[PDB]
Amino acid sequence: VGAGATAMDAGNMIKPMLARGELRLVGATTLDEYRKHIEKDAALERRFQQVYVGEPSVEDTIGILRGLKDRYEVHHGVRITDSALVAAATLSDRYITARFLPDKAIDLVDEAASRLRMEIDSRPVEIDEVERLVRRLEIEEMALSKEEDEASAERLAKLRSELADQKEKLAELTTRWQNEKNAIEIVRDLKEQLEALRGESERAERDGDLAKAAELRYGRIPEVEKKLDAALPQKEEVGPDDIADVVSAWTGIPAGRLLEGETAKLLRMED
Amino acid sequence: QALQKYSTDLTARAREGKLDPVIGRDNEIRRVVQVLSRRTKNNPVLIGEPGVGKTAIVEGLAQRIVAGDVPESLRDKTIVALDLGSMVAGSKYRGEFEERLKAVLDDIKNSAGQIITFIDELHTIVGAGADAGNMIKPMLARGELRLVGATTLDEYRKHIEKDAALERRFQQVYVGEPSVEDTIGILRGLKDRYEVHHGVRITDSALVAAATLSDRYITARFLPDKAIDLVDEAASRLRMEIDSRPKEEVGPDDIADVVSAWTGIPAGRLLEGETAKLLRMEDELGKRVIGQKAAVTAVSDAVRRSRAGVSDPNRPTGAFMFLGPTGVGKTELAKALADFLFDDERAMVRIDMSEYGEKHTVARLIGAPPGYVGYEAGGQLTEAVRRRPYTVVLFDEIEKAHPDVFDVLLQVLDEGRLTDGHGRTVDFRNTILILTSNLGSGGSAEQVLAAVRATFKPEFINRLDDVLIFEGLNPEELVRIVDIQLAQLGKRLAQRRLQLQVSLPAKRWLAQRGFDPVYGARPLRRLVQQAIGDQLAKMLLAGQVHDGDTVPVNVSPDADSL
Amino acid sequence: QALQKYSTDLTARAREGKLDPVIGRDNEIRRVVQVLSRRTKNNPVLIGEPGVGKTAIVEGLAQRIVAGDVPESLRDKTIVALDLGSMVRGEFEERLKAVLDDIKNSAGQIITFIDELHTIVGNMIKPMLARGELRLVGATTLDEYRKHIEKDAALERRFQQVYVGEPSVEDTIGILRGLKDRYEVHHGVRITDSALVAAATLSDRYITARFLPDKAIDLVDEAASRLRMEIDKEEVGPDDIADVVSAWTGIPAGRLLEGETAKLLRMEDELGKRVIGQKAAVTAVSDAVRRSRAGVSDPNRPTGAFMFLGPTGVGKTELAKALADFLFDDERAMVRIDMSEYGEKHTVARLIGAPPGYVGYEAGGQLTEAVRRRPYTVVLFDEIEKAHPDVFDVLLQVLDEGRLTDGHGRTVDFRNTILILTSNLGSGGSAEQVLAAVRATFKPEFINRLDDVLIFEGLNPEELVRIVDIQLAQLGKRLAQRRLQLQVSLPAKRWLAQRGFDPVYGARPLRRLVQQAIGDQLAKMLLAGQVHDGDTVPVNVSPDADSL
Amino acid sequence: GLNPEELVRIVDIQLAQLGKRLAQRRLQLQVSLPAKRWLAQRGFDPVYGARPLRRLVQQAIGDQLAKMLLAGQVHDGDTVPVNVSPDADSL
Ligand SMILES: Nc1ncnc2c1ncn2[C@@H]1O[C@H](COP(=O)(O)OP(=O)(O)OP(O)(O)=S)[C@@H](O)[C@H]1O
Ligand SMILES: Nc1ncnc2c1ncn2[C@@H]1O[C@H](COP(=O)(O)OP(=O)(O)OP(O)(O)=S)[C@@H](O)[C@H]1O
Ligand SMILES: Nc1ncnc2c1ncn2[C@@H]1O[C@H](COP(=O)(O)OP(=O)(O)OP(O)(O)=S)[C@@H](O)[C@H]1O
Ligand SMILES: Nc1ncnc2c1ncn2[C@@H]1O[C@H](COP(=O)(O)OP(=O)(O)O)[C@@H](O)[C@H]1O
Repeated sequence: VGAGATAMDAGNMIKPMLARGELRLVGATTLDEYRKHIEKDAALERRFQQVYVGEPSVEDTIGILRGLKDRYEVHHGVRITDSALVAAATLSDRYITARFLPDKAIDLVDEAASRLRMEIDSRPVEIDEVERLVRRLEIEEMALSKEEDEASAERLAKLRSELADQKEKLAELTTRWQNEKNAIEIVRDLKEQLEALRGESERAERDGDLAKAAELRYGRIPEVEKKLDAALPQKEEVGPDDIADVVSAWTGIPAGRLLEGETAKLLRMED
Repeated sequence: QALQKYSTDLTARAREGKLDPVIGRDNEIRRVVQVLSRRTKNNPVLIGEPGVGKTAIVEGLAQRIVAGDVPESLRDKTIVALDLGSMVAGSKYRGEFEERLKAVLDDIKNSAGQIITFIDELHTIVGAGADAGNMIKPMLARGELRLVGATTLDEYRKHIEKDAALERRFQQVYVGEPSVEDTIGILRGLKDRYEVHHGVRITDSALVAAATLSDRYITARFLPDKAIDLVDEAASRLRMEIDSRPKEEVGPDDIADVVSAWTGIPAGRLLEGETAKLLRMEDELGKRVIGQKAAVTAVSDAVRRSRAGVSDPNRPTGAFMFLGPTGVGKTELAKALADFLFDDERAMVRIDMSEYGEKHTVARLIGAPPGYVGYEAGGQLTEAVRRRPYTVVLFDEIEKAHPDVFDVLLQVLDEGRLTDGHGRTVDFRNTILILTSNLGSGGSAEQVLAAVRATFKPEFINRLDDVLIFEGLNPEELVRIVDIQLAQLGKRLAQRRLQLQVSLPAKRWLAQRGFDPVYGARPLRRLVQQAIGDQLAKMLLAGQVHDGDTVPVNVSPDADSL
Repeated sequence: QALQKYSTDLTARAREGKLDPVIGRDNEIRRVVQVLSRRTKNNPVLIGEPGVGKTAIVEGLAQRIVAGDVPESLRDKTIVALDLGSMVRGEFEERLKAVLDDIKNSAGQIITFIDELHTIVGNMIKPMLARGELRLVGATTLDEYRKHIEKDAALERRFQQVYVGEPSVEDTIGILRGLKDRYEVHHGVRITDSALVAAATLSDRYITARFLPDKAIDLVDEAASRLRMEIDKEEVGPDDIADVVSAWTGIPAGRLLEGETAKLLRMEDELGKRVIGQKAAVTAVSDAVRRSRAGVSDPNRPTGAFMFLGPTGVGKTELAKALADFLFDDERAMVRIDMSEYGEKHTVARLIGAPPGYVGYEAGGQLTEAVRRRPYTVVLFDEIEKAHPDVFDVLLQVLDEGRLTDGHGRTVDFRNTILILTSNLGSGGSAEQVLAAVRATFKPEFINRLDDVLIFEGLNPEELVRIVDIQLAQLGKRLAQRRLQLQVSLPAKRWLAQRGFDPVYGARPLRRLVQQAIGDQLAKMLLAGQVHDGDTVPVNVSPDADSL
Repeated sequence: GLNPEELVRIVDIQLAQLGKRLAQRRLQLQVSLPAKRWLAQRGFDPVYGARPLRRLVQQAIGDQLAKMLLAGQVHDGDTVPVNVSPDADSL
């Protein structure tokens, strides 16, 4: 509208060419400004046809995501599960009641993938924060100790307790992480072994070794597969709960899955 | 040479060590990073009430980048402090700000995605128009520039949320204020900077006392800087006391000295002299109120508890309601109290409940709702108490206002809360509410303690403290009452040099006439006036009296004479 | 030093002494140098009325600098002023950029100084300021600062206020007597402490527009210059300044003297110059006002609470109009509020206006909003007998404690006002039943706190000639545009009495009755001829009416 | 409403609050079961709920504690034990 002014002279030089259809001029503008700037100038608005674009539903947002679930999966070196897509397309409509559907859904998936890639970095979350906190309490107890005062006696006696009882949890989280990191050698090593068993069944059938054919098909190979299954799990691709963690960190409504840290608190709420 | 005269380098500034050592807030830095590392629409905006450290997070991110503690795709990005005050400033022509903005954008997008940008107070981005701060909107929603921002709640809502199609390209990071423990941590972290600036020393007890007082007495600003300002103020005052004046470190009571030097609250640890005055209270208050030994002890004990350190910090400093016969000294006791702990009789806030016999007249002490005549003016009582948060509220003769005004005090008491028109909140936590009455009128203590019950409600009588009953005027002590009145009169006779020689029989006849059993000592000041002041006025402008003469009085058989 | 053409220095010219020493106000300097020595929220701002010494304090600090007494942190740091009326649409921001860049590349702590910066603040100095390289010391007034630095600022978090209200009489006297020799060589006449103190007190009391430290110097220098020009008396004195104050305000040098004895002794016919007869009432009221300001009555009471009633048209109001004229120097001061609409129970809230948010709130009450401004009025109360017996409670509260409460929440003060409760009771009784009716109708104890309750004595059938005579002396001024004089004749003048009294509204019509007659009966002669500006215009009493 | 058996725990809670508020001046109390049950025995008049108990705690402990505290002899640190008497309770 106001291309160059000083008294209207510019911005309507294309008003003559529009009518004869010389130029085609496809354009897209928001809805609460088409009646704030253009509609005020109904001499020019007349040359425009409107194509109302309604917001899609969850069923179509799921499809949009399923199609777009490659660019992010590539830009970040991670993988994405379809459960994440569905859970995002549902929670983004249930909770974030301020924006519209095709976008507030994609944002959750994108942030989840970004966080996951940031965790394949040196250390995962919930341990880096504890070690930073331990270093803080250390640098604090070191400089509060040299207090030629008396009011610092009972104030420092608890800081030692807190430092020790957070360092304990640091060491425990460290040990559990080392366990879970050393667990992905066997489960997979067996396969490194299970693949060897598949080569063995190949060669059993090469040599006419029927006796080994089934011993590998119904014995060794499936037995190794069953060994991996052993106990059903109670971190290389996003899941339908990192979405919940993002929707909890933003619009601080808590919507996780009660990750065993507080279910005792809920069952204790009365007392 | 485009973003060289419209921008500095915050990263190089942090490399030169000239920034402050942020302490804590790892959650928000991690959130800002995992937002700034997205694929499209990567622009976080730090939101939160003003003063809580919305820039400190950005300096923290800069320091972390310089130190090298960030993920793989965030190293060596050199965040830039952009500014628009020096782009829209000098331009008087058509299309001149556009060339500068386009030069800046072009210089950004020529280099690779390693010029992460930072506009502070970006509520100054919607103007510049006359089609400005709007051409910059295609680049935003494609991940070309990063544009870390920082804006207050109010300015955000007022300036951006009116432009929805632009607010979409942003992400909010609610930076809530920290608690007392985190504040103590931050203060202990920053201690050394001030300890070096001012050549003094600062004690950890002083830091703790600052972080605790700045939360209980200044309830209009926010913590992470509301606390630091006190430490700075006290360090500066100690420096000035050291210099220019021919046991050199701040203490945990200098902070109380500051936080009492403004806001008027006497918060402290009972420095000397003050304790002598408090111990010497019942008698020091007796020189203005004779009798009522039961009441003075109660108010004195209230003040004693409140200032000694044993009293619920969230409830008023007392909510007494004393009532009794007419003309006994209730309002006068309240005024004498206010004169005791202020030495300013006109520094209390008395409201006359005798006016509020009408229902709707309550609006004077509350305000009016949004959309009505007097809205931006506020409420009388709330305005008077929002400043001077140490007064002595009074409710003269609260028996007239029909039983609806009793439903505002009902929650003024027991919490010290009140909400005016604008939706604000005020604190009555360190005032002394006092509300007289005249129930009874002759009846015994068990005939007036029925009037109280049948007039008010249980939910009300349960709120306020002891219901003091006032005795009747003893027929003897009126001599001392007349003594007080003559002392006040002599004090009025000080511009001249007159004195009085009041005789004992004159004083006796005075205390004898004008104390009728139904109205107490009320018809005494007017009698003193009409029997001394006017008689002297007719006797001074017409000679025969001059300043210096120790005027005596007589007990002539008729009305009193000189 | 590249663009130092919109900036003046304070330490350079201090190295010569072209400034004035600022003895006094040594607290403010310490406060300022303390604020400027912090780490955050430095660079204070001086807040006070105009011509109070804002520039005086900063110059005193500059001189203490050039001498050297402050902490060595602030030592060896100069100051530079700025004038904004030289910068000012556009290019003001360009020159702002130039000067700010100059300060920035100066690479030091060269303090600035920006007078009345409420025209500057905007967003161009905050990125410069929240970095710690420049130090600006500004100044403005209180309400103005409350305007430009509170609504559109968001910057008040980096500005520290400093208050300088006003010096007192004793202080500006010291200021004057310090700043005396400079003029004794500029003109050079002589100076007297009597003249100095007279200037101070008289300016403070009567020049109620400007303020003290510059107001006193203005008058002193003006009188000195006038007495140097007069040689076209080698000293200045109290009269030598009272003459100037009289020439300035309009009030002559006479009344500008002792205001107790020579005033309370003027309660004589100076009233009777406007009122006629009723000398008893004038004497009673004069005694009441004399004894009231003695200095022994209680400090919370109206300056007078008397009432007068009886026959109308005798000049009941005229007494009050002359009374306010003599005391408060104006007859457009009394405020008449009729007690007629106040015959209903609810309408008593009209003269206050109770709630915020109801019909009458912004207009305020009839009584208070006309008293809280001009707290020197003389309130009148017509037909006090018809007012409902609830306003009398308000009146009680007035004349039992000199304060009242409006609806806005304010407190109005009544300790130096005068109440007057007119009426019309006593139509049949002379002095016997009028007092009984006044006792019975009103509450007989409310009357006790009143002063004398005098009744105006009727007009003598002879003593209408005096009122009509003042009337004629007045109307003689009417046709001063053509200098046509007028005639007098006892038959004609007394002819007005028996035909203009009409004893139900005194001499209400006695102005119009005669003015329309004489004026519009001669107005045709004044266009045809028959008169010129020496003619007595002899008007006579024709057989029936007043022709010429 | 409340039962006299339920006010004992309320007394415990009020005393915990008062001790936590006193820990700012590094004091604490040692209350004997005589006084602990005496206070609840003064939780009378089952019409005003449980606020009378709070005003009682104030009137019976806080005034005397302040009176001692600002008159020396109770210098910061050492704890004071409260012990019941025939009618009131002394420190
Ligand atoms: N976590 C923190 N670590 C160190 N200093 C902090 C921290 N939080 C706040 N501060 C200090 O507290 C003050 C806060 O100032 P800023 O955060 O710069 O103001 P702001 O947060 O931008 O608020 P506005 O909107 O600009 S008024 C500064 O002195 C900071 O150094
Ligand atoms: N013990 C006392 N000491 C000093 N003055 C007293 C005492 N008892 C009464 N008076 C005087 O009695 C007069 C009335 O006191 P007020 O307190 O103002 O009346 P009041 O208590 O408000 O009674 P009501 O119900 O409001 S009329 C004042 O002049 C007091 O000085
Ligand atoms: N304590 C003082 N010592 C010496 N001179 C003073 C003192 N106070 C005031 N003055 C003189 O009174 C004059 C006051 O004028 P200004 O300094 O312009 O006033 P201001 O404080 O700047 O406020 P404005 O702008 O005039 S309303 C100065 O010229 C001083 O010479
Ligand atoms: N005593 C008087 N002295 C001078 N003028 C008087 C006197 N009595 C009456 N008047 C004249 O009467 C006019 C109107 O009388 P006024 O007092 O206004 O009426 P009312 O007394 O009924 O209120 C005055 O303007 C004045 O001209």
